[PDB]
Amino acid sequence: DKVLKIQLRSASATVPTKGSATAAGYDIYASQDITIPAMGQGMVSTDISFTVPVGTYGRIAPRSGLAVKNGIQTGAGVVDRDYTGEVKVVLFNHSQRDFAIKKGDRVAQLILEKIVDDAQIVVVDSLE
Amino acid sequence: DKVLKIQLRSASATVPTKSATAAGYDIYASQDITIPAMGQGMVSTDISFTVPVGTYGRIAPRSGLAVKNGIQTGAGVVDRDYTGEVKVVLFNHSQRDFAIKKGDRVAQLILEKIVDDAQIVVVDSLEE
Amino acid sequence: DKVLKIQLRSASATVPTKSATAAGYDIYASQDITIPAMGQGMVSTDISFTVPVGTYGRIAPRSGLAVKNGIQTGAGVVDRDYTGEVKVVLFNHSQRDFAIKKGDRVAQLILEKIVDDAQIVVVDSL
Ligand SMILES: [Cl-]
Ligand SMILES: [Cl-]
Ligand code: NA
Ligand code: NA
Repeated sequence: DKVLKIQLRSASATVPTKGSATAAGYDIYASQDITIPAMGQGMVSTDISFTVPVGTYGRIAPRSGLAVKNGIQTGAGVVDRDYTGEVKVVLFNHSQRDFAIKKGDRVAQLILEKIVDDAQIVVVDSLE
Repeated sequence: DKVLKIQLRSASATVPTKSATAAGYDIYASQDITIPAMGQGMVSTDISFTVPVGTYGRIAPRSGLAVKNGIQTGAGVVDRDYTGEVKVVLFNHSQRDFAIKKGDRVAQLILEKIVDDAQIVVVDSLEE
Repeated sequence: DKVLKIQLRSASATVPTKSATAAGYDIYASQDITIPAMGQGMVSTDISFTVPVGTYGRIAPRSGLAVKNGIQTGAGVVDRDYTGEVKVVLFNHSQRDFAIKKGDRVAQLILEKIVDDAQIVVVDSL
């Protein structure tokens, strides 16, 4: 009903952690150093895979401090429950300053967003 | 009641499609458009829809376009009572204009579960 | 009955507003601020809130501002346990500075349902 499975794909990967007991997400960590160019984008390696619980998808959502201080926003971010490859992190840098990331830094958070994933499509002439 | 209602405004629209376990339904451009490099545009879809009770319709980014073309969705909160055309706002963070053709996939629709009837109460102290 | 508890930290603050089938609650600036072209800024709201059990508060964009001002919301993950002032991170992707006056609607709060009590298992194979 709600188990979060992690595959650690190299020794460089870190298991996602909660920052508080009641935090929405799990911190996601870089497994390789990378720079996110100013007004640019990059893709951060994590060397992890996961299966989110039934009735969810995994949202790769931004860390607030990196937003406020470094101009960091996450891109992409919809991890399907069926998805089984390495979860990498798209970052946009909306600042004037390159953003240096080291192996071991928290770069994003994972939120298990509850969804309706079994809707019946009904095509209709008009809406209410 | 977990029915997604779809209204097609043109033979140029495509009914959204979903993998039974994917989080999202594909959203297709109904008309050509280029998103300028370091800029934005609004993609026509010629569809309207009503999401299931208990959700809203989140217009979320396609992962491929994020990585390949620096494309992020903007706006993207579709209320359950919205009956107009769902137009897709796209930011292009890359250095290349992103050319979109009719029938191209440009976003995905996630039926996000929400609390949409919380009572708003004003209190002295959250801490209490 | 589920409850969103709001604290008005000053007389400049506005209780958020929500139609019954709308997804979000409007969030208002409590102070003037300009968001620079191709830049970002932090909007003061002078409110704090506690979202219902099973949710976090997502600070999400207004659609009309996205379209006409290039405004995207940044950060926006407000944990249920957060009791500080909720400031709104705005990215301006347009070539015009965006002017915000106290009392302007700048964002929306959605009470996103989530699994906040999942247990991590580690596997060789997904
Ligand atoms: Cl800067
Ligand atoms: Cl580029
Ligand atoms: Na579901
Ligand atoms: Na906004």
